[PDB]
Amino acid sequence: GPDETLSLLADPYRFISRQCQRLGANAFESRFLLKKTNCLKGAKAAEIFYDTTRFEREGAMPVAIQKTLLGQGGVQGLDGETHRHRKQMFMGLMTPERVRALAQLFEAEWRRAVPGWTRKGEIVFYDELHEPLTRAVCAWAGVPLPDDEAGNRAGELRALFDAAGSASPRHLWSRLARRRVDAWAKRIIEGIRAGSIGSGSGTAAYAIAWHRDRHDDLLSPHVAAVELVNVLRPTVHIAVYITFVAHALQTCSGIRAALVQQPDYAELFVQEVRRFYPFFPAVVARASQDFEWEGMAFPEGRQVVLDLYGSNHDAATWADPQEFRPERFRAWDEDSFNFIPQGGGDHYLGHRCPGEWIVLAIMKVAAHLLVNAMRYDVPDQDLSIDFARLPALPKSGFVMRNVHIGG
Ligand code: HEM
Repeated sequence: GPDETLSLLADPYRFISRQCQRLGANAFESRFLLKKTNCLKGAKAAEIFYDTTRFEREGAMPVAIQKTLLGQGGVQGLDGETHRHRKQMFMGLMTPERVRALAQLFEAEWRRAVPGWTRKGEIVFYDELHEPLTRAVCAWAGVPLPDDEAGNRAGELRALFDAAGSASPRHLWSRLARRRVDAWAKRIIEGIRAGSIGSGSGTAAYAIAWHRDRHDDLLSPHVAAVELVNVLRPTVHIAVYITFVAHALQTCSGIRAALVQQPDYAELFVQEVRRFYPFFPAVVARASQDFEWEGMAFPEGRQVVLDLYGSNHDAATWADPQEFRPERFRAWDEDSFNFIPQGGGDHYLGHRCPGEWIVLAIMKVAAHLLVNAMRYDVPDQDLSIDFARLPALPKSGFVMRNVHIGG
């Protein structure tokens, strides 16, 4: 077959599921770069993809994503016991108390930023979320962050994902941001180890600075920096989900009211935002041994991508995936493979996102504030999602006017 790289990049989120619908199947062979690639979709495909006797991550991730979004030497590129030991370091951060502490810090930062928004008149809501998220997570993770630096660091953390998926001086800026963010996190780690930074023992930076690997060795400072940024970066990009919360409240009738009255509704709602809206298109692995599945050949070494967006919109699983309907999660069986916006499978024994609790907690705070505390006008604007952009967003970035909170 031909190389479909251009077609994918023109439709990164929907390419796979459209070809699956066209072929009446959940898998197809294709090609991106020099690489034959099996593309998969749906709960069944997700279950094999997360079987680690048949898939590994080492070497799988395109280097372009390494030197921007992910960094080099972090948990995403690990397999086996080496992975699980490193993954444990992330999971230990995520106690209900710690998750709640970050949500509280984030609410404080949101509230502290509003006067700035009021004084502005008009704001692009999306642009405005990165700094409070940055301030919150840094303080939570034991990372010192002077007031006059916060905005710059927010910009750098943002550029790791919002500039990592573009052409022009945009990809250049993303690689530089990665270099700056890496060097910065590395000085944080070194300062903790030398005793000149007094991060608390319950904080991420502390846990990462002091982590011992399966040989009782500290992480090398660069690897520690990369793992710290694996906490800071994705937290700041909860800005994407928070923007979709405001979008849903604006475009889907009944949601605002349901959210005001019905006390149990916030949970269903945040879940449905994660299910409905695009975030990460897909995840990549490599076949670790020969096997066949559903008539498809998976030879050892075959690059394999699992469509997250398509799996979340699978009609087999959700009778009407095209609808925004929080209520659907009343019937959900908490299956770990049929609902995968932040990965599937087991958190400890695979690469499933450790940040889910944080994401949920912060999304709940957003919904609360947008609905119960913060009032704003929404002018005529293009709110349609740009599906040709990574990350996909409302084209306007969600514009707000006359924003206030103290009335
Ligand atoms: C903001 C929305 C977020 C989305 C859409 C998201 C999505 C994901 C996805 C799809 C994966 C990979 C699953 C796989 O490879 O099978 C992942 C991995 C990971 N995420 Fe999340 N994430 C989000 C926020 C977070 C947050 C808040 C953290 C906080 C620490 C986080 C930390 C990680 C880490 C460390 C990994 C690698 C885990 C491993 O390889 O075992 N991300 N993210």
